[PDB]
Amino acid sequence: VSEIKTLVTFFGGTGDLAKRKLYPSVFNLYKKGYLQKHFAIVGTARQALNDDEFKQLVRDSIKDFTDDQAQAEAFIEHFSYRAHDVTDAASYAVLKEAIEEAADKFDIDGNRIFYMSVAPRFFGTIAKYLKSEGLLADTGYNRLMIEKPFGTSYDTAAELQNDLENAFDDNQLFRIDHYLGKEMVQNIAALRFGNPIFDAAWNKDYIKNVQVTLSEVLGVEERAGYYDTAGALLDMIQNHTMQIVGWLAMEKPESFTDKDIRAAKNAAFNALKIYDEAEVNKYFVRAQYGAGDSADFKPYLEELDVPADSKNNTFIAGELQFDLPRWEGVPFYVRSGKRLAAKQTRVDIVFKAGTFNFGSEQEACEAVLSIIIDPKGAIELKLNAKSVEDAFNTRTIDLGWTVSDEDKKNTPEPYERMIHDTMNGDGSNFADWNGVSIAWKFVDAISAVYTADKAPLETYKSGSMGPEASDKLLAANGDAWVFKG
Amino acid sequence: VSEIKTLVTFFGGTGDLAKRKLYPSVFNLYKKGYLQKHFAIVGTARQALNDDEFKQLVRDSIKDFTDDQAQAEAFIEHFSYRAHDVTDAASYAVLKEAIEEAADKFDIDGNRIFYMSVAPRFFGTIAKYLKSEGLLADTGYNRLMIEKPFGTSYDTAAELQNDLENAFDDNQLFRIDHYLGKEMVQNIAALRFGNPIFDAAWNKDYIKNVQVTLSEVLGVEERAGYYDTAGALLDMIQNHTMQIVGWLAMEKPESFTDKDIRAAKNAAFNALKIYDEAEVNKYFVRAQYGAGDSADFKPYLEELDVPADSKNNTFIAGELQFDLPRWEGVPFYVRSGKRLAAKQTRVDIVFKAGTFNFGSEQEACEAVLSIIIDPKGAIELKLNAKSVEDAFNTRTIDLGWTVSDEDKKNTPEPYERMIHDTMNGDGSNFADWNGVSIAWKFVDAISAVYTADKAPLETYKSGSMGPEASDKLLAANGDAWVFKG
Ligand SMILES: O=P(O)(O)OC[C@H]1O[C@@H](O)[C@H](O)[C@@H](O)[C@@H]1O
Ligand SMILES: O=P(O)(O)OC[C@H]1O[C@@H](O)[C@H](O)[C@@H](O)[C@@H]1O
Ligand SMILES: [Ca+2]
Ligand SMILES: [Ca+2]
Repeated sequence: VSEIKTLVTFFGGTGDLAKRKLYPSVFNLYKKGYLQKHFAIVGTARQALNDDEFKQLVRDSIKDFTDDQAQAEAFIEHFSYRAHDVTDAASYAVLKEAIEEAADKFDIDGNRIFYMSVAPRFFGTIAKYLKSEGLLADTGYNRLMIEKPFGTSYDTAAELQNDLENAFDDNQLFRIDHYLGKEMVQNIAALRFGNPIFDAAWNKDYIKNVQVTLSEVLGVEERAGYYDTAGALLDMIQNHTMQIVGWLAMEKPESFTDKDIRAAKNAAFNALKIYDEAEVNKYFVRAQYGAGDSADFKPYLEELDVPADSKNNTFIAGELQFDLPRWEGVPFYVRSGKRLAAKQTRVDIVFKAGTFNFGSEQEACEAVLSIIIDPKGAIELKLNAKSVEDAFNTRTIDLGWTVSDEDKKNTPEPYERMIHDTMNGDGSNFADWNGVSIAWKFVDAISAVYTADKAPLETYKSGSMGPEASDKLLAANGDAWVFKG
Repeated sequence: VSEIKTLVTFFGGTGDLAKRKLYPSVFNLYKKGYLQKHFAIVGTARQALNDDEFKQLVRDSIKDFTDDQAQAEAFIEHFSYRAHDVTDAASYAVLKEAIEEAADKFDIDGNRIFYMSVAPRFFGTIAKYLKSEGLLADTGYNRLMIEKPFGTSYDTAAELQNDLENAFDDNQLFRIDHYLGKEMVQNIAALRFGNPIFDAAWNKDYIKNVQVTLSEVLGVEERAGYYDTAGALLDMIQNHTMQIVGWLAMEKPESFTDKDIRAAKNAAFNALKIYDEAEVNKYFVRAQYGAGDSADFKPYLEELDVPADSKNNTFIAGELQFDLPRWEGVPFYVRSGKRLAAKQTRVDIVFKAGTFNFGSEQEACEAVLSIIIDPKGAIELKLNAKSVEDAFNTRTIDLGWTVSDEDKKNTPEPYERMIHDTMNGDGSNFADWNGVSIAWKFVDAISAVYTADKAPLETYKSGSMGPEASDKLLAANGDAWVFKG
């Protein structure tokens, strides 16, 4: 294929994410013939390590991904390490050395990507010294990959944006969101724009409501310390859920270039309504899991590191409103929580019921287009047909499709897609500042209420699909969650 | 259920159709609790038979449909026979007797259905004497069920219509067409009108072309004598194919009453264009099967009773044009032939390809909605999605649905539907005069050409899906048959 000439620097190169997801993803791009001669990977962290010692760390990361050892050993020759304190300007000179040493050794003309798998407080500092200490390439491109999370509130997000803006341009900033890097999610645009019958129907005159579901069957497990302060609201809703909503709510672009794609998404984001105390209580529902029917499924308050008086949300559900001609009055429902009935990430477009009177007892019901993203990709379409009865009557049938095994292990995991796309300069599957600022303003209004506790905290049994309020929320507009479990 | 009080008279009550399809169908309506006390079945034909002897004929017809013998014996008590010459006015008095004897015995107030399973030349005569010899009920309803065929040309059809019009009103005349009585065919209206996304797309701005396919894998087998003069044109195209096209081409009705349904269909029929010699050659293709790759699959000219110089068509394919705003320029392709690749009766709505440029190598292709009627009902929908590749690209996926076993043997066979519908006065699944006259005018223009041999007779190997001209026909408008075999 066309060789990808690039140099990647991994900050936090000894961390678990680097070992478990980053290196294997890079290794695959080598296996697929993208990365060949002209490429180098410089790892960096606070721990001391020999170039010999680092290579073994990488050798371990890809052990399970290795078929031909000679192939692995060849890939590993492109790796170098350097111990480094990110808060020390003088220490960056050592890092610049390793980077330029690599650029010479493999003959790479610029094209540098800086990945930051470090704690969120080091983001601004690092970005600053890459520019001032001369690490940015004078030729080719310079791109920065910012890990999750990009702020914890609009204010902190804006600060980060400002710090980063001091060394890079917005189009060089690649904010990570693994959900946006999921193959099935990228099908949304193809299904809509690729088929006129759906394209011309993606509006208020055809849709009754839209549903986004990021259901998890796991509890807090071990990340309770950090989670208790974030909750489902900032952990799944603010980031993953809002960005999926962006692909669904967006206007029709003028082209499929990332520039127009974002213009189309931002048009919708700029129309999203921000709620006040009263609206939050009416449109949103927060809850936390209690014990299920199994003693093994203990309540949230009994999890390790969780404070006994915690009013944190392990589940969130609510209605979104877009003040756009296209979505005038159409409800966008979203939900995400832990200890639910099943692991599932899906989108459900509920079309309006037809008004053609068939004279029958059972008249036409609402059609549904479902796009299952996790655990396994699948596309279903519920349509109205005739019942197998004597007197003419209608019923709903489900047409379905599921990814083949050929499709499955041939599909690129999110981290590979993101790294690959950054190397190609394609920001199509990445969130931009405008999208992130709006999502933060949306979530902040809600959090303020919760923080002040001017809204109730519901409860639900571990194993259900949420509290009953979640159902009542939709019933008010005459709707119901498609996925029941 | 609500009891159906009716009296049915079967002309040709000793024939094969009566034994194989008519009586079992009636028996089912008894089994389903529709026919109870107030109903009688008077058989009639030219052969002499005791009421005892006739009952055994019926006892045989339903043998394979009998579970509880006591149930069968109870059904059989409603049957009576009378030998009768249909060309003898004086003989009708004997028939009137049996009918009134039955009306008294089971207490039936009129509601008479007269079924004619006799040779087409007796149709007019019979109808005449039912009125003049006083067999029509003075109360309730009087309906006549005319078997296939209703004429062999427009002229002969019109004559039949005139003769029948002398004793009945058009709405009392139920013309038989078992294809229109097929469960899946009746789904067409539900899929279209029942789902707005399809309803608003059933026009020229969305559809590229429509395909109707009545494929048969059998050859002439034994009915070669009658077939050699009819061909696929009058055997499958004129009747079955045109009526399925009627459900597809029809306008949106003002209600689902049979009156409006027909008004909607007739609106399309009245717009169907009739071809001249030149147009027939361009838009239609006729052919007859030769030997396949198997010696066992002998050519048409080697079939029993087929003349060695026969220029008869065992296969027909062509393009239909409707001069209606709704279908302006949209081609309706139809095909039917013997000795083809597989037994199949389906409809394929080919939607236009989208023009949204994805920047990809493979741009959006045309979506397809397929409704499989025979051998087993199924609904498929080909949509555009994203390919499992690295660079963004589209591909076509097939979403499918198939009738369950629960649905299958629970579904009413065509003859049961037709008889039942006639008892209910529902002409929705029946062709009317306007539809039949147009189909005849359409086919006559074509036959005139063939009869004069001013068009070529193609050939095809037994087992293919037709001659190559069939493909070229669609290629001209940039189309292709969806079903390949
Ligand atoms: O479906 P996936 O990719 O496992 O995503 C779920 C995970 O998404 C991550 O973003 C959250 O931090 C985790 O808490 C969560 O479990
Ligand atoms: O699909 P079906 O109902 O068997 O229909 C096919 C038959 O239809 C009948 O109308 C024709 O006279 C037969 O020649 C033909 O074989
Ligand atoms: Ca409301
Ligand atoms: Ca043409």
